[PDB]
Amino acid sequence: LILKGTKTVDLSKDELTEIIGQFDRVHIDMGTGDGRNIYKLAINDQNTFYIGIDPVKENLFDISKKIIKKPSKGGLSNVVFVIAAAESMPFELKNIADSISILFPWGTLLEYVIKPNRDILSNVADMAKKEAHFEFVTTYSDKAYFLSEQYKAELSNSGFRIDDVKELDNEYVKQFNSMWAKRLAFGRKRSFFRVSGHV
Ligand SMILES: Nc1ncnc2c1ncn2[C@@H]1O[C@H](CSCC[C@H](N)C(=O)O)[C@@H](O)[C@H]1O
Repeated sequence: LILKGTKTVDLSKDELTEIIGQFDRVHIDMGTGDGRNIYKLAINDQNTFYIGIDPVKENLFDISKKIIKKPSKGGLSNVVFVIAAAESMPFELKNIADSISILFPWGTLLEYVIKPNRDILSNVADMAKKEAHFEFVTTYSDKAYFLSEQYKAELSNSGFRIDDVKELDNEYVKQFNSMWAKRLAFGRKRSFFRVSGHV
């Protein structure tokens, strides 16, 4: 299931593969939210195909309608929004992504990343190519935990090899365009943590 404007339609594996062809890279943003973050990445890189995934279609209507417009009016040819959850395991997305991100997750998705939930993270890893770079950026309250051997080993069992943990600040988050990220950036001082590496 993908969005075309405000309408949900089906995109097949063959149709997807065809679109991917005009691009050298594929990036997946899981729990993409309002689509503004992915919109900004896409407008800045026309040789990557961006796939934003979120179970809430309603919050994607604005940007989904925007990417459908003609290029002169803000349309884009390198973005698709898939309506699905981290639990969903859509077969079409298996072994497709050069990179995968989970940015500022909340609700169930946050706990899956933080706990972590090994099975769910495995579903996310299954969407990545052998190469695959990953990036999880989290915050809760407003580094030692993510650097721990236990967390490292649990991610490794899910297919994620941590190469770096970095503590980031509000200023860093100000770069993102989602309304959620802006709230996080503009509010109280908060610690943000990026756990990145390869699949
Ligand atoms: N189990 C799950 N699978 C996929 N997405 C989920 C999820 N649980 C929550 N989410 C999504 O995660 C989002 C958290 S808020 C938006 C975060 C977004 N990446 C941003 O930076 O703006 C919500 O849109 C929510 O629908």
